Formats: sequence, C-alpha cells, structure tokens
Amino acid sequence: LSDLEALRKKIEEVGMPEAVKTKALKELDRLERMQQGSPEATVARTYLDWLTEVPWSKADPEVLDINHTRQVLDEDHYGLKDVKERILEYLAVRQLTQGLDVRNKAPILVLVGPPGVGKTSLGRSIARSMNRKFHRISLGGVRDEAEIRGHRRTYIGAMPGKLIHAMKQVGVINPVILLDEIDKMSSDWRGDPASAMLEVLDPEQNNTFTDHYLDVPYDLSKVFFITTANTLQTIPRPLLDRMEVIEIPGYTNMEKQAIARQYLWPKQVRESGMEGRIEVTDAAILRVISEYTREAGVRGLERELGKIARKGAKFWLEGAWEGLRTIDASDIPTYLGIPRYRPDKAETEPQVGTAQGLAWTPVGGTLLTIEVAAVPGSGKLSLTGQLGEVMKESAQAALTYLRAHTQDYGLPEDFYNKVDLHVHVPDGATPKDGPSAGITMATAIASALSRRPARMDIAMTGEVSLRGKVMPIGGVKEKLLAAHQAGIHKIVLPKDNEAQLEELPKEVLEGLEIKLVEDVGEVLEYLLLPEP
Amino acid sequence: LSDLEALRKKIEEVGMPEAVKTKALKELDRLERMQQGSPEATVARTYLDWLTEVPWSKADPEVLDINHTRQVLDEDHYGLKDVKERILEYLAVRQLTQGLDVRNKAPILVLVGPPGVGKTSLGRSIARSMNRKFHRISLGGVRDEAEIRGHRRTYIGAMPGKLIHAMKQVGVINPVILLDEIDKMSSDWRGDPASAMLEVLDPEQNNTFTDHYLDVPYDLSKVFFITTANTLQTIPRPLLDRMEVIEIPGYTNMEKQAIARQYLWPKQVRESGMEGRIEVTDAAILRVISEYTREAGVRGLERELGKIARKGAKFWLEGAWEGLRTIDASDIPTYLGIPRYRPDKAETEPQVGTAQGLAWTPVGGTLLTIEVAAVPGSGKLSLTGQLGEVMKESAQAALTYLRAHTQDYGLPEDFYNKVDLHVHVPDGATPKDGPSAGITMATAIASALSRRPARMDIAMTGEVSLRGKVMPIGGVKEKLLAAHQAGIHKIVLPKDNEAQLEELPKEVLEGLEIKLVEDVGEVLEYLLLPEP
Amino acid sequence: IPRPLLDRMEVIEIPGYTNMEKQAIARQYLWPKQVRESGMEGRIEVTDAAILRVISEYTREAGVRGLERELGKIARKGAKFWLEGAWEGLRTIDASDIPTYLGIPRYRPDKAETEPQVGTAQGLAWTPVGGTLLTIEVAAVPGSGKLSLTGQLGEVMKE
Ligand SMILES: Nc1ncnc2c1ncn2[C@@H]1O[C@H](COP(=O)(O)OP(=O)(O)O)[C@@H](O)[C@H]1O
Ligand SMILES: Nc1ncnc2c1ncn2[C@@H]1O[C@H](COP(=O)(O)OP(=O)(O)O)[C@@H](O)[C@H]1O
Repeated sequence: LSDLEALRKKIEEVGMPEAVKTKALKELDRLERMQQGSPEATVARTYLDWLTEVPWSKADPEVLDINHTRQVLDEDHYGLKDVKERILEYLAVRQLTQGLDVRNKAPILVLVGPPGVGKTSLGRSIARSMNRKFHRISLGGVRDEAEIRGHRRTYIGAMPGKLIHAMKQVGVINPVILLDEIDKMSSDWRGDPASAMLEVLDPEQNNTFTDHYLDVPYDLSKVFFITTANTLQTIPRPLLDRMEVIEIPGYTNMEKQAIARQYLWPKQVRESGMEGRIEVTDAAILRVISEYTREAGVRGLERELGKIARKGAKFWLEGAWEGLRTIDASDIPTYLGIPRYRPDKAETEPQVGTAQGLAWTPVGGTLLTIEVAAVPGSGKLSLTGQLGEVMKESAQAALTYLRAHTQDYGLPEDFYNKVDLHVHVPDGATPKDGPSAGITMATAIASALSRRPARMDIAMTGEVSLRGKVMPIGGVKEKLLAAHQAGIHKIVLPKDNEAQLEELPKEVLEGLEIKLVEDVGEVLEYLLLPEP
Repeated sequence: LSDLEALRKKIEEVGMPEAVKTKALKELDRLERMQQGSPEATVARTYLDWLTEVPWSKADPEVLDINHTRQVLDEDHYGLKDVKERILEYLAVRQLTQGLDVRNKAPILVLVGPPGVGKTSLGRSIARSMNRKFHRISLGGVRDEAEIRGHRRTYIGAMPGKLIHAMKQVGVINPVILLDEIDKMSSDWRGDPASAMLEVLDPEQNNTFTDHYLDVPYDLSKVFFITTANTLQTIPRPLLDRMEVIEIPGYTNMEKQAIARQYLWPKQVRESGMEGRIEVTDAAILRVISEYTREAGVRGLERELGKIARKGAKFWLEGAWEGLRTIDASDIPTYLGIPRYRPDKAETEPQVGTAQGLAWTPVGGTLLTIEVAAVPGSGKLSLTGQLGEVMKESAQAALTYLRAHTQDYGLPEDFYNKVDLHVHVPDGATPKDGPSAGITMATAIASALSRRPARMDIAMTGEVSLRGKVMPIGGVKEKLLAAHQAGIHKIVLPKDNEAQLEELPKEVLEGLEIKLVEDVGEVLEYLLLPEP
Repeated sequence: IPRPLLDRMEVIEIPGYTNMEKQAIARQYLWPKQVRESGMEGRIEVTDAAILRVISEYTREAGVRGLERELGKIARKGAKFWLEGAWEGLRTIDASDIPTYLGIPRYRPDKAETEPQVGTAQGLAWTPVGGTLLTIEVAAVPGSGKLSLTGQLGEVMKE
C-alpha cells in the first residue's frame, strides 16, 4: 500500500526472469486500491511479495573434491567403510550429478534403509563436504500436489507448496535437498504428487516445473535431490526413472558397540557439557545394545545413552566427589531402570505352535514371531493385518505341503475339514515381492497342527514352493543382521542364498549357526522336539 | 508535534539489535503521512510502539542449584512420586549446559498428563524456583500460523501472534513460557501452524523463528520453554525431536486426601474468607473424593471444596453458632446434595455380560465399560465405538482363545458361526492406540457367551495373543492409576509386567491389591462369580 | 463458551419456568406491568383460565418474553375496547373471548390429544434456545438390513 512504489523498484534489483516480470505486471496494474475491506487486494499483495520472497539468482561453491568427500565420509562416521566405496565410485566419477546437464542416465541417488541408520547423517556429511546448503523436508502424510506444489491462489490464505516453501528457507537457488520420509505420496487426493516429483525427477524438466501459487516454470537446473527410502518393500513405479539404488543394511553388534564407543557416546557426553567425568565399560554398552534397544539402527541407542548421561549428570549435581566414575554392567539398571529386554532368547521355554521369523518392515530387518492355534471348525483359515496375498499364497503352499505329508509327521489325517486355523502376522501389508518369511508361517502351521511343542531359539526366512522347496529371497543379509542384534544364533536359510552368505561380514559368520536347506521337512525336523 | 519527539526519545531509551534499531528509526522517518485517514503514518506508529514495548535484553536471575528446586518441589507441592526425579534431571542438565552448548540441544519437557493433575502448578513452582516470570499461552484452538507468527504489516487490522503478545506482557525476554494443550491443534483453515511451533520451539531456530507483523525475526535464544500437552499420539511427528516427555499420571485417593488436607482445602478456606472457622474431618474429605469426583487429578476437588466453603459461608453468615464448625461423612449431602458416585464399588452386583477394564484416556485415566450383546444370529463380530481393526483384532484373538476353551467355560460347542456378537467399546482408541485392554474384552466375551456374571470391582488391563498367553502391556502405571480412580481394589495384571510392577511407588502399591496372571484361563477364574 | 473464558466461571443454571409458575408470575407482576404499560389502570379483569390459555396456546418459549408480547397484545386490544367508551368498570376476560383479543390458538391445549401414531417417539432435550421435544421418527422398509441416520446428528445416535 505504502511501499509498493519501492516494491516496484525492488523487483528488478534482484535478477528475475521476464515471464515472471510479465505476470508481475499483470498483477501490478491491479494496485492503487484499498486493502482492508478487500481480501482480494490482500492476497494480491501477498502474491506480489512472494514474487520477491522466492529465491532468485544465487549460487553455491563448485567444490567436489574426491579426497575431501572421502575424508568427510570416513573420519566423521566410524561406520560404513563399505558403502563409502559405493558413494565414492558413484559421485567422484559422477560429474553429471549437477553442473553438467545432458539427456542421459543421471540417477537421483536414492537412499534406502531403516530409520535408525545414518543415511540422513550421510546427507548432512555430503552436504557439508560439497558446501551446498542442506535442508531435509518431511513428506509423510502428503498425498496432494497442492500440498507439494502451490495452493491455487484465489483468496486470502493461499501459500506455495512445501517444496518452494522449503527452498525459501535457504539462501541459495542451487541447493542439495534431502527429501525426508519420501514414502507416502499416494494419488488419492487432488491428483498425483508423484507426477510433480516426476517433473522434478529429471535434471532438466524440473527447470520447467510450474507452481500453482506462482505460474512460471521455476529454475531447477543445478539442484540435486536425494530421497530417503525408509521402506524396503515397494517403490513408486513412475519414479523408476533415473535410479541407482543405494541401500544401508542393519548394523552388527560389533559395529554398534564400536560406533557407540567412538562417535556417539562422546557427543552424548558433550551435549551434557561434561569433560569426561563419566566413563562406560565396553560390556556396559553391550548390555545397553542387547537389553535396551530392539531396533535396526542407533536411533534408540542414542536416546538411551542420552538417558545414561543425564542420570550421571543429575547424580553429579548431588555433590562434587567424582574425579571419574566408570559405569559397568553391574549398576546399569540404576541408570535406566529395569532392563527392558532379555539378553537373548535362550530362556524362551519353547512354545507349542508359535514360531519366530524375520519379516520385511519399513524399519528394515526385524525379528518377529508368528502365532497359530488349532481351533475346531471346518478347516477354514484366517489371517491378521489385512495381509498382502503373497503371505496368503505362502500359507496355501504350506498347507499343500502339509496335506501330502500328514503321516510323515503325525499330522491329523483331515485337518482341512474339521479344524480351523487363525494365523497372526505382525506385518500385514508386505509390499515386498513375495512372502518375506513364508517359511516361518509354514513351520508355525506344522507345529500347531502337530499338537507338539516348537523350539523358540531359531529364526528363518524365505519362501516355500508348492513342492516343498525353500525358495531364495533378497535382503537375507539384513535379516541375519537383525537376528544377530538380538543374538539369535541358529538361523535357517535357503540353500539358494549362498551368494548372500559370502558378502556377510566376518563379524556375523562366527557367532551364529547357519542352516542351508532346500526342503521344508528339514526345517520342521530341526526345530520340532518330537517328530510324531 | 512533540509526539514524534517523544517517540524518538522512547526509541532511543529502548535498546535493540542494530538492524532493528536502524529500520525502526527509518520507518519513524517514514512518518508525516495522513494520520486521520488510511494507515500510512498510524500503522507506523503502532509498529514503533510494538518495537518499543516488546522487551530486548531484559532477563531474570536464573537457577544455579538443584537444591532450591528440590525444596520448591518438596514444599508447596505434594512431591508427585516418580516425577520427583525427571524434572531435577533435566534442570541439572540445563544447569550444566550453560556454557553456550544449548543450540540444537536442550529439549523442552513436554508434560503429558490429564488437565486435572498438577501440570501448570509444576511450571509455576519451577518458575518460582529459578525466580523467573510465568505466562501461559493457550494453543488448544489455534489453526492459523498468523495466530503464532505475525501478519503482513501493511494495513490496520492484523496483529502479531500469541508469542509476541506473551513476550510483550512479560517484562523480560527469558520467561517460563508454558504452551497449553499443544497437541490438540488442527490444520483445517489456511496453512498449518505446526512449522511455526517447530521453528519457535527449537534452539538454533528460535533465533531463526520469523515474525510477520514485525518483518525482523525475533530471537528466543533464552526462553525456557515448557509445553503441557495431553496426548503423545496427536502432536505432529516433526514436533518430537528434542521433545522428551515428562509424563504426569493420575492420583491415588490416598494422595488426593493427603493433598486435600494440606493444600486444597485450606486454599478453599482462604478463598471463601473463612480462615480458621470451619474444619473438615478426613472422613468427609475421603467421602468427597470417593463419591463426587471421578477424574484423574484433583481439579474436581477444587470445585467440590469450593462449593463446601461457599455453603459454609452462607450457613455461617445467617448466624454463628460456635467458633469452629465441623462436618463428617454423615452430612456431606447437606452441603453437596445427592452423592453422584457410589462410595464403594463392591455394591455393583456384577452384571451379566458387560466387563469393565482400564484405559488412559487423554482427559484422565478411566474405565472402559466394554459391553457385549451375544445376540443369536449367523456368527459375526460387529464392533462399534469409532474404533479401528486393532480392537477387532483383539476381539478375534480373544474369540479364538475361547474357541480353544469352549467346554472349559460352558460355551457352545460352536459359536463363531452360530451367534452374532456386538461389542461396544467406549472409545478404546485412546493413547497407546491399539489393544492395551485385550483381556477386558476377552472376559467380556466369556461372561456374555457363558451367561455368567462378570464380577465387578475387579478392573483388569492386559493383552491377549493368538495362542493365549497374556503378553505384557506398556504403561503399567497409567492403567493402575485409572484402576484406583474408580475405587477398584482388585486388579488383574499380566505376570510379564510384575518386574515393571515392582518399580511403582508405594502410593499406588498399597492402596491396590494386584492378583498377577499369565494366562486367560486364570483371568476367567477370578471374574466369573459362579464356578461355570 | 470459550475455554479461556470458562475458568473462573461458576454456572448458575436457570432453565425455563413451569406452567403454574407461569400463571403465578403473570398474576403477580407481568399482568399489572403490561396493564400499566399500555395505559390502563384497573378497569380490566383477567381470569386465571385466560392466563393459562395464553400461556399454553400462544407461547412455547421458556419464560415470559412471549408472555410479555401476548399480554401487551391483550393490553392493546383492551385499549381498543375501553378507549371508545367506558362500557364496564371492570371487564373480565375468560378463556372464551381470548381469540377476540388475540389470534387463532397456534398451539394445542394438551398433547394427550395426539392420538398415538404408529412409528414415532417423543424425545427430550434442552436446546440452548429453550427446551423442546425431539419428535424422532423412523420407518421400516422391507430390504436387506442397513441403518441410515438422517438429521445430520452425530454418529452416537446411530450407535
Ligand atoms: N553408519 C553410521 N556411521 C556413523 N554414524 C552413524 C551411522 N548411522 C547412524 N549414525 C549416527 O546416528 C546419529 C543420528 O543421525 P541422523 O539419523 O542423521 O539424525 P536424525 O535422527 O535427526 O535424522 C548421528 O549422530 C550419527 O553419528
Ligand atoms: N501436587 C499436586 N497435584 C495436583 N494438583 C495440585 C497439586 N498441588 C496443588 N494442586 C492444585 O491443582 C490445581 C490444578 O493444577 P494444574 O492441573 O497444574 O493446572 P490446570 O488444572 O489449570 O491444568 C492447581 O490450581 C493447584 O493449585
């Protein structure tokens, strides 16, 4: 109203395109009118201000040193040392990540892994090395283009989408932006946000992306995007373009202990301001890993170590008497209350029909159990979790296997006409291709129908054939890592997954007991205590 | 005239950062426009006033010892059992982290608890401990970021958000800002104010928190924020980093009586100007708490004892009869009318099919009167109460268990496909969204389909799994507090939680009589009044 | 009422009056008030039957506001029928000549004459504009079995 004349000068002082200037002129002749009593004038001035608020004509340094990135991803993060090779061979070779634009294979370098892993920390580290401003943005709960693109501006209360809004929070026009929680954009509310990402997906088409608040193709030419794929089950098929998948698996107990001892506990002590007045034994950290965090990464362990540090700080505020205290495993419960988990599952006191499996979850590899009961009925079958049909088909295959071998393991002669079965699975959706732990359900059905107990110390995963074969499956290494974190030793694995076994770290191949199998009956006889 | 000179003197006396001072002086130089017309020299005057009365570089003495906070929590507060420690821990952390290491650190004590139980009193005592100012900010009905951030400062009719008002009323820049009821926000009208909370509420972004009525972002790098929500299942996920919860559970009736005698009833006596003129016997106090209030926390006691004080004021003021009155449990209805709630739950004459379990509702822990109609039909379980399939899944698991124990409880030989079931659960989707009261619905179904009275005054809480084992349930404190709210002495708890149970304070222990269980076959032994 | 304005509030509930209380308040203060309001000073007599007729046939709002309006109408028609001549020293209005001074009775005397209907029930509620019935009605069509709320009420009524 009063500064508009100055606003008239403020437009072209900072470099803006000329179509933007044309639409600003179209929205500019509408001035010289009262604002109050006219919300259209208010939203018009909001648009005029936004024409300047959005970033224009800035830059970031072009440093892409191979050795700098190597050191930044090496010394800061004691973990990795293997995926760092992959990101090196990708980026150091990749002069087409940005700066150079061609119509060829330029993948957006998706990051896949459980929430606990430091893929986001990898984003922080690579952004620090590249010296391009970092900003994540949440995408879960977003299913609308109007929630990602601008809100159509016709009345007061219109704002651009969180993409442009986030790019306003930074002071550059060529950033590297992590897209946190990019797993839940479903085309069910006002179009497909996947299409908005698709125009963004290309390194040159995003330069033509037009908002809805603003109506000009915005400049996305030298902007890199990296996406956090927390889910390891399914990917958006339209987003298949320009993919080279980068996956972060689970962590070994050795690696978790080392990372806790070297670059997480020191910073946790630092956040409390201590100079090292608290020390923790290695066995204490082992107990914290085992009996306090049943996760796939170090996210929960960070919180637990913070709890320990805060308890130590409060105890030290009771008086100045500590040159240094070492917190061994003896007094751990005095800082974290009751131990929240078992040291291992050797005290399970084997159940009857219950089995244990390795399921595919958005938190990556995870140990889970499957429960089945033989209730009288008409041989019907019930499931849990509104399951994907992959596990339903696995259950049907298990039933077919157990119908032809009723007399091989003392199963009832007709259990498909007189006894119904209720089956529970903690993870129901299973967008992962095929049943992740179908053989676990097969074992559970066999144990439940056998009217015999079943050992609970042994995890397994894979699929069953209609002929009783133990099918191969991907991600076996992650499930082995998850079982190792819980300490489950005897792991049953398909004979077809020897390739997955070779790449396992030597910290895994020693403390477990692998069991290569190709028939369901073998797995049945290696867990069921009595055969008849 | 002299008004501009006075404003110049005021802006000279008041200090602020250099950019703010320079731009305020420039907009002061931008005066002399039409005062008695459209806002061009008046909104500028309002801007200058806003910049002059919002405080800059004004603070309070801070905490330098946990001993003073120890005393302020011991006296003028009943102690609050396990929450004696957590606040002291956090304050120790804050005291030790005063060497300017709070940025991107120092979480803010989200205080989850029912409105009745002392939360704002905790904040008031804490503020008194450090000698800080106090000011609440109600955010239970906020839907606009402009109610938090400002608004475009170009016209008259738009004021800054609640935060700027609260900073203005407080004479210093680092008060104890208590954000009321933050969880119950919504995003229905324009925008989403969740990002406003994210920016204001995190250090290293509070100084980055932007204002809109004042174009200059204001710095909250010193405010000891504290936030009291009621539900952890509704706060936005981004508002969980640096958000450590200090949970405040309900109260036992013994604690209610002990605090009524000390802080509540004497406050009412001082309120109605009846100092040392009327007494109340502890029998009357326990009658009041057990018959007139059925809420977690002691806010109801405030109203009830205020009513008693007012009635005493009227009865005295129509003529004194002695110097110190008295009252017992036999004449409470003379002062509060009909006792709304039964003094004891042993006189409930157990009903036919309905069971009653425990739940931690956000308003306060209470009992779900889970009702079951075993209407004859074709066999189906329709579950009302605005609930997801998690309640339906717990229902199906319990139904499976009873199907495994048909003849063990007089149940029909087949009832999954013979009698339809209606299961009304009054909003079981409360915090801990999902089945945390599966055994309650299990015994409800057992009573309903066995035509045997589900014993009342035994309020249970637990989980039923497909096999039948009663697995542990999180939060074995809120459940017991809700158990003792309704004056229930008999409680059924999973055995796997007894290790947690031993950690509970003696106030919740002695007043309750726990009969630990590990199966459903033993739960149906307690609450079935007859043997069959 | 706003929650910020609900603290430090003590509620003093004043629901509507009762029919005999309505007669009593009309006889004690309302009727003399309106009689001196119009300009009449004691030459009109009104029987209690006429008062009850006014109350139960021309007012359904809780209280006396509608009664105030109806009694003002009575006073103004009395201004008619005394202004053109003092025919009588104290004119008496019974239940018979109440529509000569007012409109047609717009409400029934008693609800007992409702002649019970096949498929309707008479509810109760306190709508914050005044108490009222909830004449909830339902229907039974031969179909396949399904419930349909109608009236834009909450799902609790469907429950
Ligand atoms: N592979 C890894 N190597 C080193 N550190 C890791 C690794 N994975 C996780 N971390 C640690 O986990 C912590 C949390 O990182 P991050 O997940 O990026 O933060 P946020 O949880 O806020 O996204 C970091 O401090 C990082 O040191
Ligand atoms: N130990 C205590 N526990 C609960 N309430 C208390 C305690 N001590 C005092 N009170 C009183 O209970 C009232 C309710 O406190 P609180 O719940 O914090 O505020 P609000 O009810 O406004 O949320 C306070 O006014 C306080 O005077």
